[PDB]
Amino acid sequence: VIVGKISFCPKDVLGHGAEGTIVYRGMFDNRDVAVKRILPECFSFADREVQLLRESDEHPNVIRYFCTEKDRQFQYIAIELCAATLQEYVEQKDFAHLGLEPITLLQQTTSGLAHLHSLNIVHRDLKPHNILISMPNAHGKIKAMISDFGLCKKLAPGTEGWIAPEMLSEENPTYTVDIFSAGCVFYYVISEGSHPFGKSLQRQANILLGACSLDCLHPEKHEDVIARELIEKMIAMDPQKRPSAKHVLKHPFFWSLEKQLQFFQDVSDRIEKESLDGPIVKQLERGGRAVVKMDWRENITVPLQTDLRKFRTYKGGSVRDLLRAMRNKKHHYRELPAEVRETLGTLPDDFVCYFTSRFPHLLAHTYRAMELCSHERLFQPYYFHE
Amino acid sequence: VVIVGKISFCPKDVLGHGAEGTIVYRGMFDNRDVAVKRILPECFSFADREVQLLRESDEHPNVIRYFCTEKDRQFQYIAIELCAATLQEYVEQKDFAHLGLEPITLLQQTTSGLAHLHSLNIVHRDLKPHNILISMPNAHGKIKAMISDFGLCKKLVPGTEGWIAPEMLSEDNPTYTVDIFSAGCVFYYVISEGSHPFGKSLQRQANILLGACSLDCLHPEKHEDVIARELIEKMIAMDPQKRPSAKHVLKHPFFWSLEKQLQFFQDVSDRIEKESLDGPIVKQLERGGRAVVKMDWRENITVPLQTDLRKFRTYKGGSVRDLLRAMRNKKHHYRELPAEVRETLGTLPDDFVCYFTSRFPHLLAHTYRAMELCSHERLFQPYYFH
Ligand SMILES: Nc1ncnc2c1ncn2[C@@H]1O[C@H](COP(=O)(O)OP(=O)(O)O)[C@@H](O)[C@H]1O
Ligand SMILES: Nc1ncnc2c1ncn2[C@@H]1O[C@H](COP(=O)(O)OP(=O)(O)O)[C@@H](O)[C@H]1O
Ligand SMILES: [Mg+2]
Ligand SMILES: [Mg+2]
Repeated sequence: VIVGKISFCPKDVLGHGAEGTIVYRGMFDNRDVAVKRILPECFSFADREVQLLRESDEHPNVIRYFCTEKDRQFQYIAIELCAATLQEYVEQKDFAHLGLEPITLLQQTTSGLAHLHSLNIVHRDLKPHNILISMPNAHGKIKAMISDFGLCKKLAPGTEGWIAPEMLSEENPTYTVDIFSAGCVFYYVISEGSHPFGKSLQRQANILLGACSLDCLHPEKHEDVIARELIEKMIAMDPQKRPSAKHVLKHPFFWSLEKQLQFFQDVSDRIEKESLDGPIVKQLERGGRAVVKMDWRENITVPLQTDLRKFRTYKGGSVRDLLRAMRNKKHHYRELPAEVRETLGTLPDDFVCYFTSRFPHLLAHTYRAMELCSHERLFQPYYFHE
Repeated sequence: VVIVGKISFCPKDVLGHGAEGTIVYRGMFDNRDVAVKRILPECFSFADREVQLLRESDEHPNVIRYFCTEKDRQFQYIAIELCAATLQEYVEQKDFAHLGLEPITLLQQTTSGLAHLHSLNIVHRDLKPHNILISMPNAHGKIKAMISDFGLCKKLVPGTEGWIAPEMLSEDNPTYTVDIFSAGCVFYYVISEGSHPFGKSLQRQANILLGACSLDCLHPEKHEDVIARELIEKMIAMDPQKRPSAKHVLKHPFFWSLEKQLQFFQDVSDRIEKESLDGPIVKQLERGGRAVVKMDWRENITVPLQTDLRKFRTYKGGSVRDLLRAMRNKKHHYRELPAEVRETLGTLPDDFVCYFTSRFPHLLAHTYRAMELCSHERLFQPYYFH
């Protein structure tokens, strides 16, 4: 069959979508593409939205729509032919092979989700199937792409299991609905096949009555704590407390070891200080407590105990002074004894992991609370805020 | 003005939307207006060798009519009796009117059309409020009900979530039993003015897979609600083999008028005078109490009636048989009874039968089930079937 410029194979089916939709493997202009046939009485294409993207800067992780065309009964859309969807990346054998790690994948999808939003474009159907795995491009690498934006069902809403609770109270509505879905996807990737709600049949029902659950995340691991406090922030029943896409990118979830070590450093430099007794210092001491494991001077290694024993100065039941001690030993790292650098460092990876693995809640605890200074220039790398 | 002769239809005149892109319009077949359903061959297949079986035997008043099927390049069309609405609009649309017919005979009709299907060995597989239709005012004004959308097979999972029998999701080939289940849900759906047994939007199919069931609207002391409950909970039975056939449902006391029930009590009594008791049959209707009798039925009857049979006899009081026996006899000479006795009882045969039925809400239920040993017998053919 042909409509020109597409052009697809009658029985070369790629899969089946909702409301009769069907996707084939086709050609355009001479390259290989994917052809999605839609019933105009079911799905309404957003020309004014696809137009905005076309005329703005192109994003690596937001798929392209080469062109659209129609016949008597259908509307056709030519879309980059991808290898598979996120569901095959998560649930399938030893995949291929992969190419990108889960975390970078999450980041890419988020960047794209922030790109749409920057143009006032709500996907309102983000899910494992609308996140595509590109084909091995050139060097053999592979990245991920959001698709199926611009399409919107009618009647004369997204996919069950990834719909935001407010959607079902009653008509668009806002970007905050994409974040919820993203939140669910974040967990899906990390848990490697699990949904937070979580079994398909009663999934959307659990969403409505807030029946969350994040088992696969350990309550006392640094990595899992960071992720949990984010995912749950994103799947918040209350749309008002869900982070924007830009905020998610600025989350410690995506920070490297050296950046984690930098935030710890800046915070110390930031709190030295005022009353304690001070709106700020109180906040990071409010959680206390068990973050420090009662007394941090007791849970740090032996050689380090001897070193900072010379002062004085460092409370031990205080979070702030733990931060102060880390800064101190970071800055003076080169001047320390050989036995101290031999358990501490090296910098920056091993060093930060040294306090990170003994105090799982430290980073998380500090990031929250320190939001009081998110409007400050020093913390722009860490918060964004808008 | 689209034409696929013999079938014609004008788009824009859309009546509804179905699954997998299915569309329904107003149209014409011969000279009369029909409904046109346009299905995608990739989503729904039609069962011709079934719709013809119907064609052979004479039309059933309560089964929809299929006038003709034809195809074009890209679709498959079907012409059906243009009805007015679905069972949903009947129930949920408060201020519907007239409502022409009565809800219980609505349920009767539906079960009949159903029994007609199963006699031809046709399994519906998708019974629900959207597949039970309300015809338009026929001539004078009378309204009837019709089952529709039989002979439609979904191409990959039959039916609709929230009306599918449990044995069809464990998978490891449907029979008539699956329809009874759906009917059972619909029955309750109509009786309770729009509630579901399982029983709310999103999680009613999950609750079906674990055996939930909650018929809160049915009062355990109301004689009416007790009969409805015995039947309704036997239709939605988790075990299919414990669900009645469509024909059994028709013979059920749930449809019996007042005077027919009285004739059934009278029939039951006349039939047991008697074996011993000491008697297979009599032992049966005595088994369940006692509890049905309320320990002593002579104690739960009106005052002037106690006086009348205080000196008799004979009238055990802890006996079900003798409870029926006293009703029969007070009828067999109701004509001669005093004044204050005929008053508290009659008039016949309606208020008379309610006198005993409201004071013993498990009497009819208990008897009808205990007296099933004579299902085949010719006295009890108006009542049983088997
Ligand atoms: N651009 C594409 N490249 C390759 N496969 C695709 C593409 N778009 C869709 N598909 C395949 O077609 C299937 C149906 O897509 P769609 O009609 O959007 O429904 P859904 O995404 O809800 O499954 C998807 O599961 C996917 O595997
Ligand atoms: N013969 C008919 N007359 C009038 N309306 C109809 C008829 N058949 C179907 N419809 C309408 O079309 C809608 C969609 O029907 P269908 O595509 O079979 O899906 P479903 O039966 O699950 O709703 C129904 O809700 C019904 O209101
Ligand atoms: Mg897709
Ligand atoms: Mg219908």
